[PDB]
Amino acid sequence: GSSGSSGLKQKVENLFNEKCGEALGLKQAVKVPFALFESFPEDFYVEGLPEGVPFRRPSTFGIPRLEKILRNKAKIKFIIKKPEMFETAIKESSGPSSG
Repeated sequence: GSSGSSGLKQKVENLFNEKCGEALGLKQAVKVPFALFESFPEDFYVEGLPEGVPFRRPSTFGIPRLEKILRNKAKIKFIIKKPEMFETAIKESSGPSSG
């Protein structure tokens, strides 16, 4: 046996995705446009995150570090300064609804 976490990763996954959508004021999940945060960090960023726990991908953190996040899944918050730039993402995304 050599792999590591599994569910947590997924769990934290939806977490972010969700928060994202919620950030825009949606009731669904929206692929976290990390890029937007990577290209425009001085506009988009997640807050509430735990100490020594950045808003990086969940497909890297540890088993504990993963929980550390979830633990504060209510404290975590997404700050969107330029939501008009997110529409593209929300538009790009297809999900279970090809429109």
